[PDB]
Amino acid sequence: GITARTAPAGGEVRHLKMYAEKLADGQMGYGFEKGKASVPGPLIEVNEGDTLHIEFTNTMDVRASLHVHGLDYEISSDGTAMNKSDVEPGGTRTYTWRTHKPGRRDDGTWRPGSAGYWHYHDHVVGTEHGTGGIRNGLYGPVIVRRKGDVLPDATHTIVFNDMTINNRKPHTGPDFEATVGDRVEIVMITHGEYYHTFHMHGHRWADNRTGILTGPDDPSRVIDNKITGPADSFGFQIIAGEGVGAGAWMYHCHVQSHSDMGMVGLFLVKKPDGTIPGY
Amino acid sequence: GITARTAPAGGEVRHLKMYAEKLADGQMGYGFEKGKASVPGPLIEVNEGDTLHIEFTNTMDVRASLHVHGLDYEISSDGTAMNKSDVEPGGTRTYTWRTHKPGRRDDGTWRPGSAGYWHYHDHVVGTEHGTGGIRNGLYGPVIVRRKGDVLPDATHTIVFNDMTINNRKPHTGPDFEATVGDRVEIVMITHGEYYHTFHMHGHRWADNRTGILTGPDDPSRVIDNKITGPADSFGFQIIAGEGVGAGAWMYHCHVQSHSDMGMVGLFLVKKPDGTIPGY
Amino acid sequence: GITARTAPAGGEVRHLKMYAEKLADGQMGYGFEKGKASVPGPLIEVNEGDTLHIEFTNTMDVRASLHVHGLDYEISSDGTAMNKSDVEPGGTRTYTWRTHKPGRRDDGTWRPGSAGYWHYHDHVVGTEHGTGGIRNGLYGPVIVRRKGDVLPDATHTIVFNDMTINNRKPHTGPDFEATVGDRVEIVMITHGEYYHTFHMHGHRWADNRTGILTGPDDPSRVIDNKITGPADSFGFQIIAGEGVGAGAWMYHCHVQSHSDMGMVGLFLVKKPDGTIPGY
Ligand SMILES: [Cu+2]
Ligand SMILES: [Cu+2]
Ligand SMILES: [Cu+2]
Ligand SMILES: [Cu+2]
Ligand SMILES: [Cu+2]
Ligand SMILES: [Cu+2]
Ligand SMILES: [Cu+2]
Ligand SMILES: [Cu+2]
Ligand SMILES: [Cu+2]
Ligand SMILES: [Cu+2]
Ligand SMILES: [Cu+2]
Ligand SMILES: [Cu+2]
Repeated sequence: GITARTAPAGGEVRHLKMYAEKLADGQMGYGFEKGKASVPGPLIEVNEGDTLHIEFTNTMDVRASLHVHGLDYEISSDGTAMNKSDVEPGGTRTYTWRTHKPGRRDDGTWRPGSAGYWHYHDHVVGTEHGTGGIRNGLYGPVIVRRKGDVLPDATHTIVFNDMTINNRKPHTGPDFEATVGDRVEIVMITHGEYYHTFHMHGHRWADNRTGILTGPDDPSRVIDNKITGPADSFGFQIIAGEGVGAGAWMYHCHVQSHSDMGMVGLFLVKKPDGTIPGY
Repeated sequence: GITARTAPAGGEVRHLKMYAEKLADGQMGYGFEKGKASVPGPLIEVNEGDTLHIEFTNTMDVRASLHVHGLDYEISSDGTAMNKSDVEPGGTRTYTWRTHKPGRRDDGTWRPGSAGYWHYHDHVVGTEHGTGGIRNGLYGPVIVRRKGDVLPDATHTIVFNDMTINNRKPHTGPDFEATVGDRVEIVMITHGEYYHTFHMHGHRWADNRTGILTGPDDPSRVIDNKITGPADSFGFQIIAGEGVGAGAWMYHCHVQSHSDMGMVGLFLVKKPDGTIPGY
Repeated sequence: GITARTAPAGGEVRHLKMYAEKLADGQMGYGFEKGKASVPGPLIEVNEGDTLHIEFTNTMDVRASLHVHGLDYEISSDGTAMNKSDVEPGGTRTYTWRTHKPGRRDDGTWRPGSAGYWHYHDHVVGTEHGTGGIRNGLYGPVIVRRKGDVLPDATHTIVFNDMTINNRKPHTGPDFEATVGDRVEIVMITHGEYYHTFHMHGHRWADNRTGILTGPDDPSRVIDNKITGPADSFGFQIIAGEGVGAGAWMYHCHVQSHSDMGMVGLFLVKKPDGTIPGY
C-alpha cells in the first residue's frame, strides 16, 4: 500500500532480555521483565536483516531453553539438550537470532528471506522436545517483516495449545476488541497433541505468506478456515467489520467437539460509540 | 479461457427460499422446496457482487439456523443463538448474504473478493455450534464466481462428514458419471470430528483458489491428495479422463482405515458408447 | 538458475524392472533388482513427457500391485483389484506411466503438467486399499521434473508411515549427512492412519510446487513446519547450513508425543573437515 504504514528496511542489531519463570499456579511463561511473564510470551517483531541478541535467564528450578522457528541461528543457539544449548536452573545464556533479505545466489537461484509469522518455545522442559514446557505455556510469537510489508493497528496472538486457547480454561476466551475499520493482525500458532481448524466469523484472508493478496494476480485461495497442527504458524491482517459491520464475531476451532468443549472466543468489533449490535 | 464458458460480471439482487426439515429416517436437510430436502443441501452459486436474500423457514420442532462461510453478512444473519439470529420451530427469517469484487482500498491495499468455494450449515441444532445439525445433514455448498472464471459442465459435491461421505452408509458411494472430455467441477467439504485426506485416481488439480493454473507462472503445487479438517472447503475442475481415458476411477479418503471402513466412491468416466473398460 | 544444473526437456521412453518381495523380518519392499528391495522403495525420477514401462514382478505369496499418484496412467495400470490390474503371486505385469508438459488446451485453458513430488505404493495387500502392503513397507517416491527445474546434489526420502520414519524402530533415524553448501532435496511422504507435522531445525522452504521461490513475486508462505496426512507428498530443496553453518540439525514430527516416542532424525551438516560442532 501507499497510505498504510509499511515496514522499513532492516539491519539493526538489537539486544533484549528474556526470562522463563514458573507461575504461581503451576504454569510456565516467558517475559521481557522478571515478574511480567505471560502465556503467550511477548511478541518479538523484527525486520529482515535485523540481528537479535537475547540475554536469556532461566529462573526456574529445572533446565529450560529457547528455541525459534524460521529465523537464522547457529547450532549454538539451538536451544536443545543434545547440542548443549539449553540453560541450567538460575542460569543465563545469550541466544542469537539472525534474519536475512531474499536475493540471488551465485548459482543464479533465489534465496528466500526470513520474512514471515514464526514462534519460539522451550525444547527441554519435561522431555527433550519441550513437551512439558510447551504444555505449561512456554511459547510465544515472532514476526519478521519484509521491507514494504503493511503494518497493522494491533496484533493479536491466538494459540491452540492442546485443547486450550492460550492455556485458558474452557470458554474463557480470550476476546479481542476492535473498532470497525481497524487493521487487525492475527498470529495463529498451534501446539501439543492435536490438529485443529481455525475459523473466524465475518472475515477472511489469503492463504499465503502475509494473509494479503498482492494484487489481482495472486491465485492464493481466500479462506476463513484453516487446518493446523503442532508447531504450525501463520498470520494475516483483516479490516475489522469490513463489508459486514460491527458485531460480536466468533472465532473458534471448527472441530465440533473442540468448539463444544470450549475452544471459542470473541472478536468484538465496535461502532465508534463503542456499541456492539445485540450484545 | 476463450472457448470455455466463463462467469459474467455480478451485481444481481437475487431472492430465494430455503427450508430445513427433519427427514423420515432421522436426518435433517435443507431444500429450495418443502419436501425436496437433500443431504448435501442444494448448491447455491452466485457471481461476485450479487446479493442474496434467503427466505429461510425452519419447519422442524427444534430451533435451527443458517450459517455461511466466506460471504459478507451482517451480524443479523449470523445464524447463531448468541446473536439472536437463529430460527424458532415453524419460524421464518430472512438471511442476507452479500459478495464483493476485489479492488484497491483507499490506503492503497488490495481487498480480496468473495470468489471461492464455500459452504453453509446449521449453527444451533444439538449444540450452540450446530454439532447435531451438522451430523444430521444440515450442510450444503456455496460457490462464488469471479468475473471470467471458467464454468464447468457439471458440479458435484463431496462432503466428508465424520466417517461418511454425504451422510451415506459405508460403501454406498456416491458415484458420479462423466463422459471422457467433460469439464467436471468438484466442491469438497469436510465436517465433524476428524481430519481426512481426499484422493482421486487418475486426475489432479491445482492447490489454489480455483483448482486451475492461470498459466505458466502459477507456482501452486499440483496434487491429487489433500488433507482436510472440519469446515474446510475447496474446489477444482478437471477434464474427465484427460490423458488417461475412460474407466472406473476411485476416489476415497486415503486415511487407511477410513477407506477400509467405507469412505470410497467411483468417478465413472465413460466412452461415448457409455462403456467403461473392465467394469 | 543459470549455474546450478537444471532438468532437460523430457520425452524419452524408458523401461524398467521392479520387484515386490517379502523381507526376512516380515516387511515388504520394492526393488529394481531381486534381492535388493528397500523401504522406502527406490526413487523413480523422470522428465515431463517421459513414458515409463515397468516390468513389475510380484515375488510374494499373496497378490500385490503397483499404484502411482499424479502421473498419467490408463485404468489398465490402475493397480487395483476392482480394475483387475493387480498381480498374482509369482506373476508379472507391465505397468505404464506417462507424463506430460503443461500447455494450452483448445478451449483456451491451461493444462497442468505432471511435474511434482509423487509416490507409488501397493493397493491390494491386506485390504483392497493396500493397508497391509503400505504398513509393511510397499511405498516409494516418484519425482517428475519440469524442463528447467533446479537439480540437487542429493535426494533424500522421508516417509512418516504410521508412527515410524521409513518403517524404522523408534529413535533409529534415519540420519542424513551433508557438507555445508550442498544442495539437498527432500521428498516427504506420509502413510497410514495419522496426521503429522514435519519440522526441520535451521532450514526452511517454500510451500509451493518445488519448495523454491521463483523470484520476488512468489507469495508462497516460507515455512519449516508442515502438517501432512496419509498419502500426502511434497518436496523441496535447501542449501545445507545456509546462513546457519554446520551442526547436527534435528528433524522430527512436531506432534509432541510422536517426537517423544521416537519420530526423530538428524540432518548432519559438516564442515569440509567432516566435523560437526558439538557432536
Ligand atoms: Cu525440535
Ligand atoms: Cu481444535
Ligand atoms: Cu463460520
Ligand atoms: Cu518447534
Ligand atoms: Cu461458528
Ligand atoms: Cu477420512
Ligand atoms: Cu491413488
Ligand atoms: Cu462453519
Ligand atoms: Cu486408491
Ligand atoms: Cu507425527
Ligand atoms: Cu524447531
Ligand atoms: Cu495412494
